Amino acid sequence: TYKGYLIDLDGTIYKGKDRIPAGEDFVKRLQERQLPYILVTNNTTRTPEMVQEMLATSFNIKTPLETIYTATLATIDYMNDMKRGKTAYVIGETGLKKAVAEAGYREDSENPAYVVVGLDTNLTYEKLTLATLAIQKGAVFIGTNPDLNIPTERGLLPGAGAILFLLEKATRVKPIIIGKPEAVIMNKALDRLGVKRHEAIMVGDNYLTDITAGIKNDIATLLVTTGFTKPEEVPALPIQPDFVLSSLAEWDF
Amino acid sequence: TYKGYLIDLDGTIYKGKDRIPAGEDFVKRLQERQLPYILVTNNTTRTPEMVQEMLATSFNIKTPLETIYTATLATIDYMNDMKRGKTAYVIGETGLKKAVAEAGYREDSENPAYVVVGLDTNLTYEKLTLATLAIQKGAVFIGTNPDLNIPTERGLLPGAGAILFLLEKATRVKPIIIGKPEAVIMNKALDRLGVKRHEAIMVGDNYLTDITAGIKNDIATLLVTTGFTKPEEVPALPIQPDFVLSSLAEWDF
Amino acid sequence: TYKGYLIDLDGTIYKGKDRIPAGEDFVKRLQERQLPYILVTNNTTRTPEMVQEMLATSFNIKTPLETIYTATLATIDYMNDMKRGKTAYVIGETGLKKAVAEAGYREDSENPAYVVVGLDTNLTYEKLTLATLAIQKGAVFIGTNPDLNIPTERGLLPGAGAILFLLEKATRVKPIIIGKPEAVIMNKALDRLGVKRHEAIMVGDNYLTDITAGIKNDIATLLVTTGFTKPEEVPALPIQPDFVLSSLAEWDF
Amino acid sequence: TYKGYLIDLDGTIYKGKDRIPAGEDFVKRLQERQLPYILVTNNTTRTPEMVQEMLATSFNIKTPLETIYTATLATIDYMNDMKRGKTAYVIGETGLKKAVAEAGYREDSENPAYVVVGLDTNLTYEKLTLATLAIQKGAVFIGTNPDLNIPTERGLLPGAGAILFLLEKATRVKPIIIGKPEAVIMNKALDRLGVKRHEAIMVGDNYLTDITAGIKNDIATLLVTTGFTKPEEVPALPIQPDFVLSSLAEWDF
Repeated sequence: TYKGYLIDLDGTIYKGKDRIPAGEDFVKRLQERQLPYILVTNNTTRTPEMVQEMLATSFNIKTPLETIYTATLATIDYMNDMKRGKTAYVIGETGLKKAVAEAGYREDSENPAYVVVGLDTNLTYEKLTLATLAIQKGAVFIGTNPDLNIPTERGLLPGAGAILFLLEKATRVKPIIIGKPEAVIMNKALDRLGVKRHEAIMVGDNYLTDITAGIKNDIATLLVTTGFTKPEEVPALPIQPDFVLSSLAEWDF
Repeated sequence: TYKGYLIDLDGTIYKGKDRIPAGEDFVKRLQERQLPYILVTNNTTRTPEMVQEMLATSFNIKTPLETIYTATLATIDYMNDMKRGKTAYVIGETGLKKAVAEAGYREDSENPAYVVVGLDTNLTYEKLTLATLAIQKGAVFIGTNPDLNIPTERGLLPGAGAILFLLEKATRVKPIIIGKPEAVIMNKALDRLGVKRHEAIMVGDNYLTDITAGIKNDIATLLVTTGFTKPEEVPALPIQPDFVLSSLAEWDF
Repeated sequence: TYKGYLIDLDGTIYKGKDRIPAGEDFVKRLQERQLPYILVTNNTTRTPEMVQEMLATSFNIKTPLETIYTATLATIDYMNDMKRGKTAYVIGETGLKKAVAEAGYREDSENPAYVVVGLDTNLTYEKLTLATLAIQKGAVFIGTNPDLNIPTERGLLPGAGAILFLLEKATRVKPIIIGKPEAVIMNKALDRLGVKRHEAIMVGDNYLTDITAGIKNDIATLLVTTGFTKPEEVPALPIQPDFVLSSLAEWDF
Repeated sequence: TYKGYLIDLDGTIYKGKDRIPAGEDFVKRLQERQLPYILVTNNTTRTPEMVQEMLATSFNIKTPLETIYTATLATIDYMNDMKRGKTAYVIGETGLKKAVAEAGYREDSENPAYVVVGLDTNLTYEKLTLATLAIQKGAVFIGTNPDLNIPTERGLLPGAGAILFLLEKATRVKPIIIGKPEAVIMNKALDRLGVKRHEAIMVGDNYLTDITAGIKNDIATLLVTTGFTKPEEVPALPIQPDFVLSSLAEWDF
């Protein structure tokens, strides 16, 4: 019997601008059984509030603010835990840069204690240079998420992970990456879930980001053939998830 | 105030055949304060009993059997957690192969549910072939530890990580690695420690295996300039440990 | 107008134990026009003589011994060119070890000037250890071919490239690799061809080993959908070969 | 007896704004013996003319324009050799973009036949996106040089190779890289040199870019402890160059 649920957002409880009624129902059912759950996303542009509002406004999902855990939150928690200088140079969208500054880390492009990098659609050589120099001086190099690509209406564009690799190559230092499928975001989400590791299960549509997040961190997994990972691709997966479903509606608590 | 201690064995509380009185004293002091602690090692050849006996016989350290957590134990716990077939093909020393079989996984070189690989000083092409074929058929590919080398009286020889890479290249599947600095061994050790993540601290002499284990998994770190990582090398480290000491004797609980 | 032809053996002018009449005819046609050509193979087990005999006995192809250029020959030529000690430690089949010794490099497992590695179906940890130690001491690390796998009647087994990666990881030194698609074998084959680079063309069935060999080394390419690379896979290739044919019979000199 | 000389520019015959009289003399001596030589640089910002003028104006070196071979020239030669569409999307300084357009490849950011990438100190996400999309559609992905860093008065900044890796990760296609130490620039430089491979020798100050260029491509090497690779670092080199000198003045033709 699973006591807690970790759930991916986009691709699982909705897809793009389109919704997935089974997904919305899944959350409602969880709320009805009063089963704890946390929505985990690698998105670093929208704040928890924005995410909460989007869910209620566009997908009939009304969930407490505390159930929304993003890579931005995980990154700040990690920064607070490691406790090094209260300065950071951040590469990313305005939202991420704002969240970090408001969390107490003022922007310092010269000798920051931390260099945090997420997707920045306004990336410039100068920003990369600033980060490279700071990392070389000893700043703690952190990546918000490893995704090599970001799927947009325009196509498969460069993701945070691609930018991170550029910096890794230029500085020779491997960034500590927070988001799925890495350990930190999963550990913290698990912590908020308030359940023991073997009592939780990660629910998602993306094999590489969600299911691997489970397998790699010793957490049970439920893969829904909706979203990214197509149903025909499952037989070829290197490691089968613990459960595979075509719709969350098939899940029985 | 740190409430629990994760501690590396070789290089920290002793070195090679030589001992480190400060290290032995560190454990004794922990025992006196009744502070929980777990000795974590990536070694897969000696059983917990063997390790316990070695400590008492050669280094005046008498510690309960439950305080000794190895990569072998972590690997078996993981195998038990994932719960797939009770079969496995194992590459490693007789000790590792025995522990896995006795844990309930009979050797099956044809269609094992798991393929477990650790250091095997008797590695042969045939064993690699057996593992490769099994992995290709869908077996869950697990590595006991990532170390690229194993330091012996003969010199820096090929470690489990080097063998793992051969297999990764041959099968195109990345192994889930259990030992330090990866998540699973640290999560389980933390679990046995019985303390919250932010209340623990990882103590070691090796920056890459012990300190990185802390940083990567959001656990405080204490680096002792004894062992592997020389004291002159510390200024150049990409991420400074939370604490650096020349001797464990300098530590004040 | 192409003046010289570099041609892959297995998969192009024959496949496995099965033959390809169009392939055999291709060579015969070349001989008739008196167009220079060199057969290039990454195989390190059969000597040029063995290869020559196999061609005549099993595939009606009678070609001069000098038209057969293997990775073994290329490797020895390279060793002779670099001119370092006349000693080498070799990992591979008896044929390769013999060819190197007969080329003037006596086996020295302690301080060889060169460490040469090709596929060895009798690979052992001891041999890997011998190679690792020798490389660490400064021996020039050479790989006969990069192939990650070797297709056998038993299936896709570990190739020379997989063994090479194990050593690369264990020693931290990248091996200089001779065979296709690397530069050395192509440069030397081109040299024996007696034609200028832009006047030659590489003919093969394997995109990764033969066509990439051309593209990477600025040599025209002719891909035959026979062998390894299936015809449906061609549209997805990252770089299209200069020419694509379903049969060599379609080629017009 | 060496009949031809391939020589690195910066770090060898001068360093930064500072000059190296021994270097300048080396070229003059070559000119006196009428020994053929080609100056090879991975720099893609200055045209051959600019390079020629700089040498004469700032370092008393007057050399024919044809003796200056850059990665830009090598890249264009390669593009002309492969002969695919006369369109290309280029990421780099204005100089590189201009040279490619003037070589007959008009800028097409939608469906270019080639996507060429060199260092661009004005890199933007949009340019990376344009390149990523084009590569995905089948454009031939070319990198001017592999250098992970570019040393500037500001420090060790991101080089062309770092940008190339971002793109490789985002598209999953490995770029064919032209500059040192890869094969194409060396083959073409050798061609202009007008000598046989074993009769030439690569002279440089950088082990990774110049000496490796020799070793990897079977060309003799002369390492001058001036520039990048410090003299104390030589004993630890994985492969010793054929010759090591503290000053070019020590060289005897």
